[PDB]
Formats: sequence, structure tokens, C-alpha cells
Amino acid sequence: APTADQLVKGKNPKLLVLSQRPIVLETPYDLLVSQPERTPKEILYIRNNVDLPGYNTVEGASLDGWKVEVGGLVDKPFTFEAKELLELPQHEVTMVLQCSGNGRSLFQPRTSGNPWKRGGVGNVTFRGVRLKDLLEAKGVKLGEKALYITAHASRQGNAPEFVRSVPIHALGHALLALSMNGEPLPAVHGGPIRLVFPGYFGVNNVKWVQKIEFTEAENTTAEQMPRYRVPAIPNANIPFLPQEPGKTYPYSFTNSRPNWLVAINSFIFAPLEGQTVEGPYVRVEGVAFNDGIVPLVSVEVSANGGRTWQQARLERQEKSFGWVRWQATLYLRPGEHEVMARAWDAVGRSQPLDGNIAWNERGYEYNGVMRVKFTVAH
Amino acid sequence: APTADQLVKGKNPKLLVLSQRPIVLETPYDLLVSQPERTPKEILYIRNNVDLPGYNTVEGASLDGWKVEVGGLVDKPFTFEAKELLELPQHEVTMVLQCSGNGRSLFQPRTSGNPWKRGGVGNVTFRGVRLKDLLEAKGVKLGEKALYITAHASRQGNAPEFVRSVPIHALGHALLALSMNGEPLPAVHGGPIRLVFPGYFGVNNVKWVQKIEFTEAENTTAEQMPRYRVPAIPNANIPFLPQEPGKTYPYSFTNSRPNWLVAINSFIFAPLEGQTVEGPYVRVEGVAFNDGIVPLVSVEVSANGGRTWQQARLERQEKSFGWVRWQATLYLRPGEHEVMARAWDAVGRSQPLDGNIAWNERGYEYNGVMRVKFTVAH
Ligand code: MSS
Ligand code: MSS
Ligand SMILES: [Cl-]
Ligand SMILES: [Cl-]
Repeated sequence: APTADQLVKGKNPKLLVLSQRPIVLETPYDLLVSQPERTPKEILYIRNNVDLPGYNTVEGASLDGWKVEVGGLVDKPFTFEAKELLELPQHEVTMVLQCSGNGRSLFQPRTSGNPWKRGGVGNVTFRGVRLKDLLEAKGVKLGEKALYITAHASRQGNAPEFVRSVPIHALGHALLALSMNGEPLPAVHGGPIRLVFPGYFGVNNVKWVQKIEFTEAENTTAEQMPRYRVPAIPNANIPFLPQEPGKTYPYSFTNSRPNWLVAINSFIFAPLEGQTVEGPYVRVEGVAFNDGIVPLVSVEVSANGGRTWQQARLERQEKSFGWVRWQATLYLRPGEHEVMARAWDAVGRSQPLDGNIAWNERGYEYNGVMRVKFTVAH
Repeated sequence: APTADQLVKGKNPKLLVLSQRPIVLETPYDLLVSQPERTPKEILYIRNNVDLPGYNTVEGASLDGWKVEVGGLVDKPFTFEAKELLELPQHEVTMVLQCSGNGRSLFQPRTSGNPWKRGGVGNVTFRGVRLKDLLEAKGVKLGEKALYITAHASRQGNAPEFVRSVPIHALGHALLALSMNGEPLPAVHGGPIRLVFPGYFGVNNVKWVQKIEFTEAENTTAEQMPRYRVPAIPNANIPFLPQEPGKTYPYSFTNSRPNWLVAINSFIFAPLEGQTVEGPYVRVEGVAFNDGIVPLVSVEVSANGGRTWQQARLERQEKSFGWVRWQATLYLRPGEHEVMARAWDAVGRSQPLDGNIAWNERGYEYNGVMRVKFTVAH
């Protein structure tokens, strides 16, 4: 019966243990909602596909000796020591770090993989050096065929490979993170250095980064294809191509797309499922987010199954990779009620009313409208 | 001052003349709304990029002698005469036929191209033989590398080429149309044979089809790249990548996507702009559509600038390539009012509140929330 504190030094003992090898921990929802500004390292979810031996602590790690290779389609490949980043211009970013498998357990029938509820997400601040700023300092130029950034994790400890490719558009905000929430990046969260892509699913934010290559194509590792993909019509304007629930799909590069941009979403933080609340005026609160490319336009709530939707008040109006808090105050008579929340962004993206339309066999990118049932009292 | 009836035999004289060579005609909105079930050939918009000499009539054309080549990545290329289709299984489809430039004039600043309002759309029924059913009858199998259908218009009359590529997924519903709205396909609408792709923008539905090739890549004609594209992150889940309005974009195959799937939309048919209507109860009516891959979930209307949204009643609930009629009845006090409509489909797609976020220099795929201002009387 090993608890989270025993698997990972400094983790809150209440974290749900989804897997021991590799280490997978989920934040209980009540704990997640207690930190609506920023998710602390004590409770932040963990998902290792590949464990790095000795990295199972929230303590920072040493930069000493850590070398990163940069190459591929650049005019002048080079190697740098992580410590050299301390002298370069630094940037900070608050972003939603969300597992592509977050919400997996809401798909029916059951899919393959760690059975997340909604606790495979956090809102965190990374600080470090932008990849573009490093290239600039080193006097390096990208080739015309550089269409992807392909990042490889350390193989120290005889670890298996972990290699992800994201579109070259990600170079705009790509960050070599040395710090998280103002402290040394925790070892277990990729310290001493992690390549982060704001507004991309967690899988892409490569912990313990050792090599960065600019490539003309997606890498052909198993972690790029067939895993961490959903059925799609490539380069057509549909979020995914729906499939029969429960059926195996023959994933290829040409019939599916990677888990890249964080799917637009909204979580209801109050009230909680099954809670009793009082009076007629019921303040519904939560957070909402997208991939940070454009602002949210609205978060809307309905207590009548979608017959009418009421605009919530959002605490910030600018675009952001971090979540945005919202509230909507509703007049409700005593009794059982159900509230749902829906986000809507400036380019028209929103959430499916029934998230199960997105059923896929490894259970990625769930973003169905969240519903909460509770009781209103006198 | 040549009117539409003089440019194209059998067209309603009230059609707006956007261009004489090539021929471009737009349906006035009042006429469009008068036909909420099916748009007749007398009023249906015309957009030729490339005129076919002598095809400027709503009359049907002869199938005699019309040969179509089918080849590329198929095991057994072949040629067929259009008349052979008369003996094969036939299918009909009602679909929104919409110019990718429809709505172009709502972009600010002005973009390049024919200045459509909203009359570059119709709802029509095509009948003919499915491309897949033809391949089956001929005992032909697609190669494993067939990722696109590339269709070429007739060059008769020494006409310039017109070549479009759509994803092989389109093979599911691709139709060799011989009839429109129950009559011989009008010459000016591509008679005697047009390759139609339900739920794809009009540009893709190749009139006077003479060659169909299954190809591994998009064709490299000017009509495929750089035209009929919008900025994008290829194979990422965002409908388009927003750009600064008024700025020229360096279109390539790797930074933009074609005008393929019809963008989700909703049009308000009643009331009309500037109209006075009576009593407190105001019935708002219109149509809505997507690319037909999934059903619409709702059409919603707001008369308070989006503070509250009310679900309309849709006349049909199943998915469709054709538009779906809706109505929402609102209680409104006397005075000036503004109503807006928003569609929402099962995969979460919706419309941008401000359609100008999609500004692109050739003015494609406008689908901003439609607003109508009118007066309520006592
Ligand atoms: N190196 C590395 N990195 C990496 C990995 C591994 O395994 N390795 N994983 C992923 C995932 S998958 Mo699904 O999309 S989520 C996720 C993330 C997590 O984070 P944290 O653990 O820190 O929270 O990470 C990311 N990155
Ligand atoms: N062959 C051909 N086809 C074709 C063409 C040309 O020019 N040619 N155009 C386009 C377009 S461009 Mo924009 O996306 S719209 C459109 C359409 C139209 O139809 P109608 O004329 O029938 O209505 O067609 C289509 N197809
Ligand atoms: Cl997982
Ligand atoms: Cl046009």
C-alpha cells in the first residue's frame, strides 16, 4: 500500500497513486480546487512514461555537467551546458500543464491507460531561457526545411528513449525551464532542465532534455506514432474525426494527429458534486483555458440542460497560457440541480456537449462539458 | 450595364453581377431567404474562376462524347464515358454549396476578391454516382499511398486548367453529379458532370470534371497553393492561425491549409436588417450548417450582446450536409434591438464572436456570428 510521499519525496500523502513504475500520481479534485491561482509542487500531478533513475523527489537537481545538444536543420549545431543559461535573458510563463490523458476515465467504454479523473492538470509558472533567445545568443539560424522541434530526454540510468516532435510554430514561446513556481525545477518534474511548450499537452514538455533537433518531419518513435494521437483528417478544420466507441483504429501519420495544442476546457470548482449549498443565490466558480493562442471570449453556465446559457465573469480578458478564473451567480430554487460550464474562444472553439464523441482507444484529449449535481437548501 | 439574365441564360434578372469575365453572380439576401428549403437554379450564385466557353446557361448539357480519365494511385486506371453512369447505382445528396469567399466583404480592411455579402451560398440536391461505387463497379482498388483526390476540369475551348485536391477521406461521399434539384445539372453549374464533395467549400466541387487522379500529395497548381488557403498550424487543433489584419502572408504548403471543410455557420433569415416587427413576441428564424461530419447540437440566439443565450428549436436533429432550419421566439420590449445567432456542433466547433479575427488577404472562410438590427413596435 505505498503512498505518494513514499514514492516521491515531498509529495502530499493524499495524492492518488495510479502507477508505481512508472510513477503516476493524480491530484484529488478537492486539493486541486484549493489552489485556484497556482498549483504547488506538493500536490502537482506526475506522469512518467519513462522514469529517470534517482529523479523521484520534489527537490531541485544540479545543473553541473548537464549538456544539451542542439542540431538538425540549423546552420551551426552546438552543445551547451545548462549552467550557461544562467547568464542569458530569462522569461517566465504561467501555463496549464495538463496530461493528454486527463479525463480519460470519463470515456465509455473504458480506454487503455492510467484512469485519470480531472486531477492530471496543474497551473504552474516556469522560468528560464527561451529557445529562440538561446539560438540568437549563439548566432544560429534555422534552415528553411525546419518544420518541427524534436526534443529527446536524457538516457542516463540506462533509461529508454523519450522523443517528441512539435510544430516549428512552437518556437515562438518554447522555454528551457530551470525553475517552477519560483524554485529550482523539481527533479521529478524534469529538473534540472525541461523543454516547455506553452499551450501544448504535457507529453510534449520534455523533462530532462538532452538533445533538441530541428527536423523536417515528425520523429518515428513509438511515443510519436502511434501513441499520443487521435483520429483526424490532416490539415482540415475539424478537431478530430469521430470513431465508433470501443473500436480499434489503424493509426498512421496520415489519418491521425498528435496530442499538441491543449483542448479548450472549463472546470467547475464550486460547488462540488453532491454538495448542499444554501439560499437562492448560488455562486458557481471555476477555471477555463485554451492553448493560449487567442483569448477566451466567454465562459457560460447553464442550470437547465442548455436551454439557456448565462455568461460568467472572467477575472482577466487577455490571452494566456494559464487558466482564467470565472464566476457566475445563479438564482436557484430549493432542490436538486445540475450546472454545466462551457468555454468559447475568439476563433470559435468550444467544448463538445457529450465528450464521449471523442472516444479514442488510449483515451486522450477529453474536454466534454463538465456537469456538477448538487442540492440547493432553504 | 449587363444584367444577370443577359450573362447567363435563365438567371433571375435581380442577381448581383460581381464580375463578367469570369462570370460571378450573387444571390440578393431577400431572394435567398425566400427559398429556405432548396435554392433553385434561377437564383443560385455563380463563381467561375475559369469560364468554359458556351457553358453560360442554366440549361443542361449533353453527356455524349464526355470522357473522364481516372488514374494515379489505383491498380487499374481507366477512362469512362459519362453516359455509362446512367446504368450504375445512383445516390442523391442535399448539401450547402458555399463559396469559400462568401462573407468576404465583412472582413476589414478590404481583402482581395469578389466582394460577397452572404449570397454566395445555396442549399441544393445533387444526384449521380458515387465515385467509390464507380471504382467498385470497375473492380479498381486504391493504392496505399493514395492520400488525396485530385480533380481536373475540362480544358475544352482552350480553357486554362482548374485543379483541386481534397483529402482521401472525401471518398466516403464524393459524387459524380449529373442532376441538380431533380433536373439536368445546369451547364453553368458544371453540367454535364461535376465532382461534388459534400461538406467541402464550392472551389473543391470541380465543374466539367475531365480527370480524377488519386495522388500522394496536394497538387502544386496556383489554385491549390497559394490561393484558396488560410494561415494554419498543420495538423494542430486550431481552425486557423490568426494574423494581423491588412498584412501580406507568405503562404506555403507548411504554414497554411486549403479551403476544404465548410466552416460552421448560422444565418438569420428573419427579421431582416432595419425591419420593424410588432407585438412583444419576436420569432427569429434562420438556417445553420457545418461540414456534415457530425450533427449540430444547438443554435443559440442572444438579444443582449451575449450576456444570455437561448436555445433555438432545430427542425431536424440528425447530421446533414444540407442546412437545418431553426427558430427562436423571444419576448422583446418596443425599441431598437439586435439579435445574434451562433451554431454549436457535436465536436465542439462554434463560430467566432468577431469574424474579423480570421482576416486573411484573399478573404476566405468568414463565419463570424451574424448580427441583425431591427425595430420592435407596439
Ligand atoms: N522525459 C520525459 N518527459 C516527459 C514524460 C516522460 O515520460 N519523460 N512524460 C510526459 C507526460 S505524458 Mo501525458 O500528456 S503528462 C506528461 C508530463 C507530466 O508532467 P509532470 O510529470 O511534471 O506533471 O510530462 C511529460 N514529459
Ligand atoms: N471547373 C471549375 N469548377 C469550379 C470552379 C471553376 O472556376 N472551374 N470554381 C469553383 C468555385 S471557387 Mo469559391 O470556393 S465557389 C466555386 C464553385 C461555384 O459553384 P457554382 O458556380 O455552381 O455556384 O464552383 C467551383 N468549381
Ligand atoms: Cl497517462
Ligand atoms: Cl470569389
